Order: sequence, then structure tokens, then C-alpha cells
Amino acid sequence: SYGLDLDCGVCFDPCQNYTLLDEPFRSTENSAGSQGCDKNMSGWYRFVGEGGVRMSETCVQVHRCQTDAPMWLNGTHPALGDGITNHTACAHWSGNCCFWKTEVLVKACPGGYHVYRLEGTPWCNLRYCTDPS
Ligand SMILES: *[C@@H]1O[C@H](CO)[C@@H](O)[C@H](O)[C@H]1NC(C)=O
Ligand SMILES: *[C@@H]1O[C@H](CO)[C@@H](O)[C@H](O)[C@H]1NC(C)=O
Ligand SMILES: *[C@@H]1O[C@H](CO)[C@@H](O)[C@H](O)[C@H]1NC(C)=O
Repeated sequence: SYGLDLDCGVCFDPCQNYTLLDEPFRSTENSAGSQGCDKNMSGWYRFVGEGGVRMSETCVQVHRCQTDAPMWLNGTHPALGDGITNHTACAHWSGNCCFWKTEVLVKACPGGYHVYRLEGTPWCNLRYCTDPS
């Protein structure tokens, strides 16, 4: 269970307890590499580095982000003060920009970053992309 500002899974502020990922291969512009899968993700994550600091809000082309079906945010990012928000993540595959979908949580944080709660993936090979733009 999570609330407006804290996640209880005891309760903590996601902006102060997340996993930091600096993985440029996650970029929506990276179409290379051996496809991997974010099946092992759990809890809250922050993305930094040249691959970008945010999930894409637009459908990503297949075979990007070092995966087969790249996953993007079927929603709009929250602002600081909006609390933890409920969103759908969509995987693009086989002509279908939401071939698979799963729930993700998003929170805006003091200091100008977002954190994402990512609980595995619905299929493999799927990954949560970052937009370097
Ligand atoms: C951070 O989150 C992890 C997993 O949710 C938990 O095991 C750990 O106790 C948390 N730490 C703090 C300080 O909240
Ligand atoms: C998700 O994407 C579809 C198609 O691109 C769009 O119609 C819908 O409004 C989007 N939902 C949100 C919450 O952004
Ligand atoms: C997010 O919203 C969906 C649709 O209302 C719901 O099924 C899901 O349980 C929500 N996630 C939560 C409350 O963590």
C-alpha cells in the first residue's frame, strides 16, 4: 500500500529510497545490444546519465533500449506536489504500441527528478526506456 507521499512496502519517501540506474543502453535512441529484460525490477528507481532521466511519454520503435518490446509511459509526468501517481506503461510490439501493459507509479521529487516504481515486466524481452531528449 502507498499513499500520496509515502510508499508502505516500512513506509518511506520514494524520493529518498530508490535504486539509481546509469544505463545509457536504456535510451530510446539505442537500437543495438543483446536484448535484455527488466523482469527483475522491484521498488523505486531513478534514471540518470546519457540515456536520459525520464521515461518516454511517446511510443518507442521496436528493438530499442536494448530490448525487443520497449516500454513507454502512457500518461503525463506529475509535478512536485502531485504525490505518487498511478500510470499505465505500454510495450510496443508487432505493430501495437501497447501489446503488453503494466502499472507503474511515478513521483516528482525535490531537486528536479522523478522516481518510478517498476515491478518486473509483463513479458520478455521488455525494458523501461529512457528518453535522452
Ligand atoms: C528502502 O526500501 C527497501 C525496499 O523497499 C527496504 O528494504 C529498506 O528498508 C528501505 N529503507 C528505508 C530507509 O526506508
Ligand atoms: C495512452 O495512449 C493512447 C494512444 O496513444 C491515448 O489515446 C491515451 O490518451 C493515452 N493515455 C494517457 C493516460 O495518456
Ligand atoms: C492503479 O489504478 C488501477 C485502475 O484504477 C487499479 O486497478 C490499480 O489497483 C491502481 N494501483 C494501485 C492502487 O496501486
